[PDB]
Amino acid sequence: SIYEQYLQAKADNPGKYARDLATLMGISEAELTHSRVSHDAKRLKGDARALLAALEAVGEVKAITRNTYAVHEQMGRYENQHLNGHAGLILNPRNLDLRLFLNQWASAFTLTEETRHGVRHSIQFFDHQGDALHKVYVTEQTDMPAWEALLAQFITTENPELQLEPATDEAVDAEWRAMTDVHEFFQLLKRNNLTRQQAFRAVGNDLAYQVDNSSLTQLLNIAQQEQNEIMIFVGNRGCVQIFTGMIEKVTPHQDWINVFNQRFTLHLIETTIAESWITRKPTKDGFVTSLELFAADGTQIAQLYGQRTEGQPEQTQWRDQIARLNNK
Ligand code: HEM
Repeated sequence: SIYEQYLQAKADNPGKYARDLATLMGISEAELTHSRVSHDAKRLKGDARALLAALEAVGEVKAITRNTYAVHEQMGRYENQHLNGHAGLILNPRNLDLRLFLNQWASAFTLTEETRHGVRHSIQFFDHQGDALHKVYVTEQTDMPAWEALLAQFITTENPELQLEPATDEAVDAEWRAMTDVHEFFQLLKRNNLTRQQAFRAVGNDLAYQVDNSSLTQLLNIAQQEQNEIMIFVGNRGCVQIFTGMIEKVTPHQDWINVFNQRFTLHLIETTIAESWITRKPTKDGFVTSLELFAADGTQIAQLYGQRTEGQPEQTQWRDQIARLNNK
């Protein structure tokens, strides 16, 4: 059925990934994946936490989190998990470091597909809107018997239909200044019913200011030359993946900017950066500064920070690097 369209669409669009085909087909990626069940996909029990916890057993994998404009690929292990809440963590600085908003995790599937590049095995998680949250791919280092055993436990014969779904500047400013830690920002936005960009515009320019759209490239190239550790956050509504480390290679390619490290890859569509902001948020160890990028539709494409550990102030080198960017 819809599977038949997918096959045709795929035939007709070889350089497009599932996410792109789904859009072409007028449907969510989750709905597309649901249609592939019995063909090259199987439905898994929709228990994010159980699946996540179980992944600790498989060892090395390739984790992918993305939004429309950026893709973050990290090699690592689902260890050091802390999921007893809506805000979950997989805490591995410099390796697989995830921040999870578990209330957004709706469905899960497993695929074994033939691609233009070979056979890939994965587990894919989708949100309530049917968008991809997170993907886990098998690698040469994955513990296969453990992966196979996890699937045996989580695969379900049933494939139920998916239940998809759809004031003052001065005060905002004072609330932002009153924060004691960055993590309080989400509640800040929630209580004033604001988007990140809307809050940025409301507050003082010392707290949030615009820089040129070329700022990302400038920053990545500066970090690559200086070899200071930085952090790159790429996320979506239910998941944020964080790279921490030195930038080994940055390479632009047409509309893209890429970071190629041994165990991390960033693919970002530079040309979609519509607004670039520098923001500063308070913490017990002082202010922390980040570069935040947004697409025309308001999507946060990515965000950068300098490496930091609790009880240490913001990196000086980072602060100096940000200082070299051009306003406007
Ligand atoms: C408790 C262990 C955690 C550690 C050690 C940690 C570490 C960090 C660090 C170093 C930063 C950069 C800002 C700074 O230097 O302070 C940051 C920001 C951030 N964290 Fe955490 N984090 C933790 C928990 C969480 C959790 C549970 C979530 C969500 C589930 C989360 C989501 C984020 C987000 C989205 C940012 C960017 C903040 C912004 O500027 O909007 N973190 N974290």
